Amino acid sequence: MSEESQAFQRQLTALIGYDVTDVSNVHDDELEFTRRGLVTPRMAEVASRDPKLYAMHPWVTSKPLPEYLWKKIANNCIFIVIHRSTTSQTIKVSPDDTPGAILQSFFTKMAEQDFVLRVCGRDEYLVGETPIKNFQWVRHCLKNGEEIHVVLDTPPDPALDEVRKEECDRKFRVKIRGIDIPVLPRNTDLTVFVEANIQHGQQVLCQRRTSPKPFTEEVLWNVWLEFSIKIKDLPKGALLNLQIYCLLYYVNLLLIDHRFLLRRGEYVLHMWQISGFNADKLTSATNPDKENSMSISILLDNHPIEMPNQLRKQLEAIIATDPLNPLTAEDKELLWHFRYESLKHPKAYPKLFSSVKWGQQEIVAKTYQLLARREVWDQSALDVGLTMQLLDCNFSDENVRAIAVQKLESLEDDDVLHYLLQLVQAVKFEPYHDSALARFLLKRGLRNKRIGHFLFWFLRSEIAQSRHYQQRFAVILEAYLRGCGTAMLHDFTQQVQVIEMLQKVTLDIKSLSAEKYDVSSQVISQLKQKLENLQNSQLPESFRVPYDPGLKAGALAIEKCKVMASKKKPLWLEFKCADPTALSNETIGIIFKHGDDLRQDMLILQILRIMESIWETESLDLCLLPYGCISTGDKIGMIEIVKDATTIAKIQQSTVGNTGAFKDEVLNHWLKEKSPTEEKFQAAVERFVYSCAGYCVATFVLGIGDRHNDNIMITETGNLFHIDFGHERVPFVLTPDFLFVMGTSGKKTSPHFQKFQDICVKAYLALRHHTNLLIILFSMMLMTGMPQLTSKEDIEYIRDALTVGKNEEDAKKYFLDQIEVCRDKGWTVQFNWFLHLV
Ligand SMILES: CC(=O)Nc1ccc2c(c1)OCCc1cc(C(=O)N(C)c3ccccc3Cl)sc1-2
Repeated sequence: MSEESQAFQRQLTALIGYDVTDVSNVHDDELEFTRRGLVTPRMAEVASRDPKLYAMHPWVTSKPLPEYLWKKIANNCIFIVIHRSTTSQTIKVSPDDTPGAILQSFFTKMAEQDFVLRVCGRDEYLVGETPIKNFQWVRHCLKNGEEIHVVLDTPPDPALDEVRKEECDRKFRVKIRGIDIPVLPRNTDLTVFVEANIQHGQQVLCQRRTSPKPFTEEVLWNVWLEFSIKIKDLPKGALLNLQIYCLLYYVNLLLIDHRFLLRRGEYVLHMWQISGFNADKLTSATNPDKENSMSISILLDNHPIEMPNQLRKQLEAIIATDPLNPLTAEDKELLWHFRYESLKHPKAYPKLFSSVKWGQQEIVAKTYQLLARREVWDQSALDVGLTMQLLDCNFSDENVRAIAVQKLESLEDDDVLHYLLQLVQAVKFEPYHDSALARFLLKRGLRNKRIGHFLFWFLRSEIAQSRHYQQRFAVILEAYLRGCGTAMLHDFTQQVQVIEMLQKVTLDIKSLSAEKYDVSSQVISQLKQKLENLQNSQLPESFRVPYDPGLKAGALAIEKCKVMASKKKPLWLEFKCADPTALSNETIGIIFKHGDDLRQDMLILQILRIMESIWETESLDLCLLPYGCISTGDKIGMIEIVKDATTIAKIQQSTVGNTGAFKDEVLNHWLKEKSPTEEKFQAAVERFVYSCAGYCVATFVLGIGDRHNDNIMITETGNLFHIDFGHERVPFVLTPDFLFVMGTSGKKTSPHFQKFQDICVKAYLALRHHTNLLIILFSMMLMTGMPQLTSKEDIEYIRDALTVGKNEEDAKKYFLDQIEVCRDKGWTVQFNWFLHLV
């Protein structure tokens, strides 16, 4: 192994944020085994991909152009403006024309083909045999009444993507020797015992406890715990979960390893402490802090492997229930007995597999037999909600999860991007490091630069702040980095250097000030100085914007930089675009913040993006504005600065605003004053109506509707939008001023208001057609992103919000009433936010 390669592993370690060659925290070889196992999948995808399309990563879709976008094209023509150094002729185009085709209606239309079309000021290319209406940039330009500006240039050299070459029927039992913790001191000396559970898909097959003993820094039971389950009956993927009750600490050990061998021998496991139901409780990793943590020693000495009319009605009823409906023992017995009928309803699959007795070898075998004749499933139309249901904490069986991944195989790149964060979060529910899901993400990321970019940041986000999963995600990220190509690698290196520098600055400045005071010139002077120093050497000529990889940021515009006045003291940075072909002088705004887990915001924003695509599948545009947000490290990251935007509170505050008085007409005035004409003003009011509806609906369903005015913004162009998603009542925010813009006051009516209620209802029922998708996303969001959330009651909110079980009439009713409540409450809740502080 050349000294060069060691230097390389060193480089990867600095991009990843973890050393995957570190063996300090392992009790076996699963991780190393996996690093090797992933070599094959990587090399296969790298060698399979087309160098040209890979270099230009065109962003395309197979979905049809929505109705609301055809409206802007009634002439069946689209104008593309090509530029190549001075003047620029604007080619008339047909929504069906191909990039190579408009190149024909050009050269000859003018009068050597080794050239390509690139969006101006972006690393974005319109290539491949795809209709121009199928390009995301084209649809983005239409939805925004913007012109499509392109530049003629030379295709990127695929050479630049070169990848470096690589080179017994007995019952199961376990002995609990004892537990050891360096220092126990809490308050009153209590007693302690160990609870050992055998689980599979978060289902306890068998449970045993030790006798209670006095809780001292070392407790020695030396006791055998014999379980009712036979060794032969242990399903692969089953965990021996060990817990300390006083619940203080937990830890897990996979009973059967990555080689199909029964675990055996002595183990001293460092446990995780509960912070006084969630994915962290399922980890096979042990606490990396060996110095201050509880440990438990154990010994293992135990290689393997026609329906009557009315009953059919019961079965179908069971199948129609929602993902969260509990399955009764009767239900499970039915689903199982009628196994073969059940297998004819893809939607029954999750309910059916939750009906399997996983602690019985014979039954599991019958199950694989069931999966053998999978014809109905394989030919079923892809249902993302259904596929995700089989990837959650409820299924630990490799094969069951594999058919889910099989269905994902059929997703187009545009959809993978929509679900990526949730798939990645779903890797936490995998019992082994090497899994079909992990390999699928690897594969899709290496196949496409955009998915790879995001995959990188999403993995890095978790590696930096999750002790429970950093090891696994690190192995996966490394596998990806070893295949993305030198170009991407150089880019990631730049992005990481930049954010690392800015992290230093952010922290230092937060120190030079109190917690809550204000922002003085001492602190601002210090900022501009520190930045001035970086601009010289430290901060690279350019770098890709992490939440918008097609955008290249150049030098900082130091005169415009500053520290924002908020509890936390985040930086307000602005950069020049490093692309001369850019169509404007507008800088690139980025907010840098330390002290908050931006992962929750990423999660919400991403679900918001999903809600948009769902509404798109229905021909609806609610004008949401899910700005870029990326967790880059522990409690720190970057956020996109939406241009020409203010807080609804700030609009209020600039006018008197003593103690938080509130006037209904302020908003309308602000909008009228920022509009150059009445035309632009009407457009602003309309957009406000649409965006208000979208955020009201989205926010009610996700159960985040009750927000303070300071957490909601609006663009000068009328787009309302929510922010700061980090962790008496009202369902959402629709205050009298919003109402005022709608032409109503004092519980009255109006054309825009009526239009609003219509949009809300259309939006709401449009989501109910996706009820399962939303429910499964909501619960995965809770399990992998929040603290220890009740696997029932917290999650049940969404079932109620989507009013599952009701017909259309009762739903509309429920929401309209919801709209009335905000009205009756007026300014009440908003007003309350100020007093709680006094
Ligand atoms: C002129 C103008 O005020 N521009 C401006 C200010 C703030 C934002 C913005 C534009 O757009 C990007 C969307 C956004 C999201 C934010 C957020 O999540 N949090 C949590 C937050 C809240 C307050 C302060 C800082 C932050 Cl990061 S802040 C913010």
